[PDB]
Amino acid sequence: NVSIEEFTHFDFQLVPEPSPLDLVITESLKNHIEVNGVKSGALLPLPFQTGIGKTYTALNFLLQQMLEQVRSELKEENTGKKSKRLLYYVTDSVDNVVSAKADLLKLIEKQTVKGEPRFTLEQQEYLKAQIVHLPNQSEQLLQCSDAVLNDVLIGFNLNAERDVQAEWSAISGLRRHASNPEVKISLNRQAGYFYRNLIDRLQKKQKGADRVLLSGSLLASVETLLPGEKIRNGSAHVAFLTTSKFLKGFHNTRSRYSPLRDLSGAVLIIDEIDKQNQVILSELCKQQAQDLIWAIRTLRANFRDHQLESSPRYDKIEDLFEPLRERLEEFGTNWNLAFAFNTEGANLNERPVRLFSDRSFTHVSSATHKLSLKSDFLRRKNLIFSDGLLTRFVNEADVIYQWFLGTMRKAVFQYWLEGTFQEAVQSLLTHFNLQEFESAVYESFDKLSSSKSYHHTGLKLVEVAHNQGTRDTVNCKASFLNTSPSGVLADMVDAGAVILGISATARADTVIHNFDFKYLNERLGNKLLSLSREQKQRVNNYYHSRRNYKDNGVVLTVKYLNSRDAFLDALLEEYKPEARSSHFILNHYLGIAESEQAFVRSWLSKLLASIKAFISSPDNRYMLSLLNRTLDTTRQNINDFIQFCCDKWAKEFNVKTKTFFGVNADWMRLVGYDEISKHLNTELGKVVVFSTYASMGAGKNPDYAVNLALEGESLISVADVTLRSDIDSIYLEKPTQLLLSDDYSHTANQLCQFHQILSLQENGELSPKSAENWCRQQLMGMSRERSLQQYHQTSDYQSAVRKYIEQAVGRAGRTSLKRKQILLFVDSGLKEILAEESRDPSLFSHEYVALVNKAKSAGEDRAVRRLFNLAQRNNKDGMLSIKALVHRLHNQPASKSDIQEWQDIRTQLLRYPTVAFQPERFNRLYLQSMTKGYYRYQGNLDGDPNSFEFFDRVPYGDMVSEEDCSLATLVQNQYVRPWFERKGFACSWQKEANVMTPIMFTNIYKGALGEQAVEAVLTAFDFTFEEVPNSIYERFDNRVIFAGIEQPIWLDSKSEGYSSKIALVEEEFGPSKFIYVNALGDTSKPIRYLNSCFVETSPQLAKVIEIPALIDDSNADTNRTAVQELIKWLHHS
DNA sequence: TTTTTTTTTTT
Repeated sequence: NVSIEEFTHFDFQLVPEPSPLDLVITESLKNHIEVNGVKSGALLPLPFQTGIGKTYTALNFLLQQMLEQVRSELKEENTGKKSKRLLYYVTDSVDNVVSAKADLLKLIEKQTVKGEPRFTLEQQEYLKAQIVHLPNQSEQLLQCSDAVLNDVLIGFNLNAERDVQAEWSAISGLRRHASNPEVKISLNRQAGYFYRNLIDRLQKKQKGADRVLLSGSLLASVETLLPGEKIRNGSAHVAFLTTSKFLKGFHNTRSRYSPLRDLSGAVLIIDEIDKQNQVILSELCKQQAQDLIWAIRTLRANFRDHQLESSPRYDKIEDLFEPLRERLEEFGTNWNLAFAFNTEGANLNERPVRLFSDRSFTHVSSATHKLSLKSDFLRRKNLIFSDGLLTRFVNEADVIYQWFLGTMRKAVFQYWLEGTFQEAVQSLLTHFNLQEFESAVYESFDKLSSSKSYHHTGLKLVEVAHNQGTRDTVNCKASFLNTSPSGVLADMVDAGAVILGISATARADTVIHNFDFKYLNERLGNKLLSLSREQKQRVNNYYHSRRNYKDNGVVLTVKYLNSRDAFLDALLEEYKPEARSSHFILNHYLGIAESEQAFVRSWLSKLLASIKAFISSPDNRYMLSLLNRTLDTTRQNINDFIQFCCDKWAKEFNVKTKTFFGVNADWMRLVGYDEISKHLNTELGKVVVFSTYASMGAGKNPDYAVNLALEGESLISVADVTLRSDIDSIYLEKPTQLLLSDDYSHTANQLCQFHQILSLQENGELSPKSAENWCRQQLMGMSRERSLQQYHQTSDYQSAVRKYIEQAVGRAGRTSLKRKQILLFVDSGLKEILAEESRDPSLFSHEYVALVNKAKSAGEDRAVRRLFNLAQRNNKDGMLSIKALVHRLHNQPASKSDIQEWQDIRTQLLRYPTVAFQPERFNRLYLQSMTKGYYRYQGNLDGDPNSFEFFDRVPYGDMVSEEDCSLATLVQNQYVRPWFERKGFACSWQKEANVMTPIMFTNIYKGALGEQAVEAVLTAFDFTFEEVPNSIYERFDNRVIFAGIEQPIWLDSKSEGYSSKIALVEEEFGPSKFIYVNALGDTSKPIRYLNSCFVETSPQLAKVIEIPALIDDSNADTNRTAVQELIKWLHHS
């Protein structure tokens, strides 16, 4: 049993000669400390090519962090404030996790410095005990010996519980042979369930006072059965687990530990970082849907009178719930939640109603009519009938439900960091009689005045259908995405985790196959690290040193292959000489229907051309064909034709060619890939392998062991400082199914499909018009071929294509022994896409540089297109948000938050009409214009927000500029200017890129300017202004009180609607004197006196005075006559 | 119109 004292004389300053990659990581994490501070989290994308020491670099970094923990615990043992810093290595696949853990242990055992072993054997045994691996519960159980499990059963005294013994004995007997695959499946399921039950029980006995003292052999048994217990005990602090397991958490003897809730100080290495976007998304898609009607009715019913203890452990918690209770009661009153809900009229059973919302501005309903919601009081029910109100009810219910979950999170934190979590949740839920929401709270744990983004608002999909078993009651089954994977990653960085994301394509410019790095840059700022120009040059030099193709005479040959229908026809005729025609051959022997013949001829021609060019090559021996489909038994007819062509060219060129059709993932499971390696090692001749992009994923190592007898003189080492070799010829078909679509069960709601459309709209890849059309077509059912057609129009699609190609040649370049000639055969459809690659080539692989250079040899701005789309989106969001805010203000009473939002928006626009940088907390009041300080547009501000256009696409259109609001005239007034300078309002528009959107300029900025000018002039003339109260807010601008007059005065600053207004005001406040005034205009225009009906009358009988101009537009001079005559009219009261 | 194969974990 080793101990920490083994490193007492260990030299922590002796480290191996660091590679430039290690130096780059160390330097970048050093500047992180300087710029962001010690406690700050970070994200460091590392575009390292795999096969040039990526795994060694990551694991060596992991080993260094293990040493610094030992060093700290030696030097600071007397401090007592022990902080066992957690290190994680996560990746998507189980095989890569296990392989990396094995490689770390091997690195510990066999690392040397200066020719001497790095660690003594006791030191090695100490480090290897700090490392833990956390598989799924089934495999965790099946790893354990019967001795260990019997020990933990006896020590916790479950060895007397009949069900436990029966289940364990059944599992052991099943495990006794377990050779058959279905036996393995059954054993897996049984082991998972039994492990769940056993941990549930032992957590029970450890929770109560009957604490079993773990020590020695029993302690080791538990630590083997529960590897997470070592982390809780402080005995281990390095974990190897998958992304799915990381998101779900792992058990110890107390409870389940969620790494996401305790990310402060953690260092997290994520292999294939961009792949984890899709994995995290798949985990977020799997949440359980919830009926909103039932949820809101339960919340309203239980919060009506149930209350908590009023003890010191519940301080300030009821105050967290007080707003939610008020909202629940008002909601239940407005929508009459005493009654249940049902549909009326149109056959709901014929087709259910589906509603989609992004919670901000993209709303789509499957019903062709606008469904409304009526509370019948005779038939006491709420009826959903087709004449909207149903979407309003659903949106409000969703808001209240999410509010309840967020308030529960806040109450859990107020109650307290993670051992207290379960107790807090159970105490709060049991005090309120809300135990039915326990699972929802457990899963859920992980506005114009704010930063708005899809990535932290997500989406909602609501399905309205009849309840199960009833034909007269309807439920609202809602499934949510509360955040995108980018939001989760940014949350981890903000929680304090240092994330080291390693992938050759870590910064691919796609939001479908990678995180949104525009959003991550906005949200993390400079906590999103980036290796610099000099660092990238050093890494490029290091990669060149290890892959010196040019000095060693290795030649990369790239050929783009078009379709070869004539040559394919010749081969087809030779394959079946007695058949009449080639199309007949395809239709009959190959099985290609006439509809698919044009495509199958298109792709089989290029593949066979590549194979012929490979076999005709003299000394190449290893060809990998990467297609989109597996050539297996389901395509056996096509294989035979390919096999015939291979045999023909083998006879013609006198080289035997072994073909490996259908190397599937399950094939590589049952029949290992080393069969190809063994054949290349022992048999003379060429090899052709037929795989797919999805089959040859990360971690599949395709190199083979070199046998110098068979290789000839073709191989040559390219490394400067030095036997295996790799692929020498590759065929790259154009990747096809590039929208994420998992076929299995949890994707039945198509939530992952709306996520992609909303991500593309967020990025600026789609206009809001296209995004909303695509969302509508998705809701009403959509062919994958049509969704894929929609996706193909983006530039995100092309970035994803290049990402797929860049990894294919990266995974096949894993050794330093190369042929004198490497053949790259590319589908011609990739030539246009690869020609458009324009990023910095410093970290590209040599094969990818060759592909791009060949594509460019035969030869639209994306940021501009993004600017147009984002201008439209920022306008549309402001357009819909203002209408909702105005609607809520006009629904009296107006809540405090709505008034605060209105004033905050107006104040922000007044102080900052333009901003130099992209704002954080008011980002969607503005748009980034192509011309600084001004822009043009064209669209109906009262009409459709999708039908807006913008910069030079509309050269003759309405201008948004400082001139068009006459701000310069406004400030030249002698009274307005001191008011503006004291209030901090802008006297002029800065020439900046971000200018306010057309909706803000027309509907808010101009009105705020007018109101501020009026209040500026009148305040200098003994007028006192009071706040309009919430009963009739936004009907009139200001309460006015003048010295010597006690009749209440009402102000409007810019006829039957106005009649409704003046009646509504005088109903509450009695007769009052009203002012209608425009701040700017012609002072020579006569002043009007109107009655309650806006009819001209005598000044003494008039109730409303209309001043056509308060300040002269010609020279900013105050209309003194108007003010004096208004004062005289006030004195006539 | 475009034209598929892969995966983890708890339940």
